[PDB]
Amino acid sequence: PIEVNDDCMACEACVEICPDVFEMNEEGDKAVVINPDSDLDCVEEAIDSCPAEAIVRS
Ligand code: F3S
Repeated sequence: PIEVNDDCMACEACVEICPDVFEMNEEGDKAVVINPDSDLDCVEEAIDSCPAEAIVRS
C-alpha cells in the first residue's frame, strides 16, 4: 500500500489534498495511511503537492 516513508514529517498537505487516503497519525506526528489501496489521482496530487515526496506507491 501507499507509504509516506518515515523521513516524512507532517505537512498535512497530502491530508489537505486527500484526507481519505492520508490522515494524521494518533498525534499527527506522522502521516498515516487510510486508503492502502485507493484508486484516485489524489495520490498524484498528494505526491506532487508533497515537497518531501515521502509518498510512494510502494
Ligand atoms: S511531508 Fe508527510 S504529511 Fe503528507 S505532504 Fe509529504 S507525506
